[PDB]
Amino acid sequence: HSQDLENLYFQGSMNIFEMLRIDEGLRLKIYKDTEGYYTIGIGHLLTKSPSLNAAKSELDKAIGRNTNGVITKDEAEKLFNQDVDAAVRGILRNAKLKPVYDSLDAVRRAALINMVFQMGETGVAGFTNSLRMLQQKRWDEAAVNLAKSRWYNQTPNRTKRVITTFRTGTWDAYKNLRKKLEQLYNRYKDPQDENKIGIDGIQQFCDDLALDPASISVLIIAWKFRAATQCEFSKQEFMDGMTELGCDSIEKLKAQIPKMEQELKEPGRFKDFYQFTFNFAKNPGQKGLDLEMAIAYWNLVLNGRFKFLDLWNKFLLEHHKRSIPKDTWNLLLDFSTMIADDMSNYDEEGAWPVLIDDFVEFARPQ
Ligand SMILES: C[C@@H](O)O[C@H]1CN(Cc2ccccc2)CC[C@@H]1NC(=O)Nc1cccc(C(F)(F)F)c1
Repeated sequence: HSQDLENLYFQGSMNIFEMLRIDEGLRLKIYKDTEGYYTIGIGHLLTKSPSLNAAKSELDKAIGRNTNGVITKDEAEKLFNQDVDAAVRGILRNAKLKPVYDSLDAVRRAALINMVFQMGETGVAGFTNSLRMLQQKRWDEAAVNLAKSRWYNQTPNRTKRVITTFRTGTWDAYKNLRKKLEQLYNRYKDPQDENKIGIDGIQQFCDDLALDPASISVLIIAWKFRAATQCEFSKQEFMDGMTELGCDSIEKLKAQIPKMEQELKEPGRFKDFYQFTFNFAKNPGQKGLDLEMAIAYWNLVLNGRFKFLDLWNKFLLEHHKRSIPKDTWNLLLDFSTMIADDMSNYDEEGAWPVLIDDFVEFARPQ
């Protein structure tokens, strides 16, 4: 089969896919990109349809099996290699890029392809002088010139690695990045399970970031790392998150935290964070969230936002209810958003959870 990765075994193990895995990141489950479109792998758009089922159909078609929206790294590489072939075809039809591309060795061609993936042909073609320097093998001068650009300002850590690749014609920047992340991960990993960071390592990570593990900032970090569960931090989560956040050190991650916090002010992002909290907090083996844990996280995330939070605590402390289902968790935010200061506009026919109907009856008097 034409796309089999065995057909590439004569290449080096480092390649354009591994390069973009470091610079852009790899996602193995369907997700919505910036513009809200279903995507997988390394930036592989599946469809503009709002239908997840449509996206899954395209994915199942491309992979040759029932993926249910989840793929392996090798499958992502096959999709990516198709995308690279198309990008190279475009480069080769581009009168300004073709001569540069043709002149470069394989490693530096990967650096040029990386640029095209990030900014498109027009963007890359605008680097007239730097492209000429590359064609003339004036590597140090090209590197100096590229570092002066807006590209460098937009993504300095990625751009520095791509520039190093042009300067040296080696994969050194990527080997170094990988080692730095491995060595940092190793500071936190569970000594009995190299696949995750346990409670002790999470505490150490918080200590290194000078944050209280019970702070909202630490939950915000977990949200940005798309962490599955509060009780562990997987190697994959750690690597994907450091990649997505453009950080290869604790100092860089620390500097990123206020930027993460600011995102909560953008449209829909607090809701996304609030909904994330339920799955993160709950025991993986349970469908619902134990009431006591729900109360603790509600107090962390809603204090100062939900004007009836103290009354909600009073109500629940009387309650028996063992646990909270996802829909009830989600709808409390909607309730908080719509409710009048005196609860006078509650719609009992709005199909709110019974828990919220009961709360309104309890609270109105107070
Ligand atoms: C594991 C221990 O050191 O700290 C915890 C105490 N918890 C305190 C708390 C309980 C209930 C409500 C609010 C706060 C919050 C979760 C917190 N655990 C936690 O942050 N886990 C975590 C899991 C994956 C990823 C990350 C993160 F990326 F580092 F943020 C953290």
